Amino acid sequence: DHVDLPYNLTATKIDSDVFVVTDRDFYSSNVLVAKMLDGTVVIVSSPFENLGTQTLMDWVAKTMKPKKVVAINTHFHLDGTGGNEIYKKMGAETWSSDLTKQLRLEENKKDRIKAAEFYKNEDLKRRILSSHPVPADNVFDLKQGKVFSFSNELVEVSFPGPAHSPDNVVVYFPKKKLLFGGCMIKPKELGYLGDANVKAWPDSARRLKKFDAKIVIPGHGEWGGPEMVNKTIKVAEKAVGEMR
Ligand SMILES: O=C(O)[C@@H]1C=[SH][C@H]2[C@@H]1C(O)(O)C2(Cl)Cl
Ligand SMILES: [Cl-]
Ligand SMILES: [Cl-]
Ligand SMILES: [Cl-]
Ligand SMILES: [Zn+2]
Ligand SMILES: [Zn+2]
Ligand SMILES: [Zn+2]
Repeated sequence: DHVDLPYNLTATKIDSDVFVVTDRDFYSSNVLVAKMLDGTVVIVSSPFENLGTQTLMDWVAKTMKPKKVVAINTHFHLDGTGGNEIYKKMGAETWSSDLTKQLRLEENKKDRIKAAEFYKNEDLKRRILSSHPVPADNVFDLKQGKVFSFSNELVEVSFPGPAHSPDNVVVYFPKKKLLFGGCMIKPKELGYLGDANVKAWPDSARRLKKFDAKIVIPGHGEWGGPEMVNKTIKVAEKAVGEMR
């Protein structure tokens, strides 16, 4: 059961006050939206650009009516920082690691038109170039992580080590037993390897086994239970082996 939104987003209820919003135009990217017991809404990751993000925020506004929104970037890629322009414009409080902010600014130095070449889809290319990704307004030291407390309901952000990217963090909701693992959760294949640390990935994923989690949410594709971590570890080990 899902609700269809503008620009090919879909919202699925996966629990009480917990939804996954998926951007099916841009690699089926997952965005977690969780309403805290005290009414604060927490958003993890983002759609790639301004139309998807505005659609997301409209739906959050209508269906949850929050007084406060906290948005947490999972890494510097567009499924991660692409929502910041609109989150900030809508009044949300945007957070990321210091390294994530740094890499986002670095990536922005690059020539967009030469960079966005690798879409081929003219409609998507125009949407991409009409957005201009910015870093979060608030930062924490990567290796220290960050803990939010919303009337004693906790949201924990931590760095398990480099894997999909040098800066990838996970977000854990203890009361709801929910882990958003993002793009280091890769149960079938590793995907985009450009910013990846394949050698370090198996131990980085092993660090996620400690979480008491009934649900694990990956950056792309269908979510699952704690077995998502086990599969990832095996996929990561296979790659290390093949490349020696
Ligand atoms: O490995 C991933 O996480 C993904 C594979 S395709 C897509 C996504 C991403 O890195 O955001 C691109 Cl390369 Cl745009
Ligand atoms: Cl800019
Ligand atoms: Cl803290
Ligand atoms: Cl308690
Ligand atoms: Zn549908
Ligand atoms: Zn990524
Ligand atoms: Zn991704």
